[PDB]
Amino acid sequence: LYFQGADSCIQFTRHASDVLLNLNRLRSRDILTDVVIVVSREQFRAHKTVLMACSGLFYSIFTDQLKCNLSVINLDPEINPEGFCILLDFMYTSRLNLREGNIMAVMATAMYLQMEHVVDTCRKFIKASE
Ligand SMILES: CN(c1ncccc1CNc1nc(Nc2ccc3c(c2)CC(=O)N3)ncc1C(F)(F)F)S(C)(=O)=O
Repeated sequence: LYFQGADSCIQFTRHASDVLLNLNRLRSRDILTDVVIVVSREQFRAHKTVLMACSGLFYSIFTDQLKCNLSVINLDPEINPEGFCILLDFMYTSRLNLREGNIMAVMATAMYLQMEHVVDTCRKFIKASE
């Protein structure tokens, strides 16, 4: 379905989420993935443009004339790979699987990746649990 947008243009309600769904299916099938992110010896295939769109850190890396060419990117090996995996899934789905047992790792990872809305959200949820 569609609706008359605030700019009087036709707007498709599911388009942005459908695009993201299709990009995640591409990732799942390893279609047009152009970077491997390595975290504590675990490898995650992804699309640079998606990473840049969601993360200040990846935005800086991939707009850098030298680093934009890299097909492998290593992160700090103290980063929790599950924390990364949760955030990568968030980038591709809008869904953040936050839990008692993962929230600290997720927040630390989001801080490192410069995903500020996620960091804020983790903070609010930590403060609620005080
Ligand atoms: C429309 N669908 C398809 N038709 C033909 C081929 C593939 C698909 C679905 N899969 C994908 N589809 C796309 N893009 C895409 C494609 C076909 C159209 C559209 C988008 C809009 C459209 O009207 N046809 N991108 C990635 C994938 C995926 F999952 F493989 F990684 S469907 C669900 O099977 O009815």
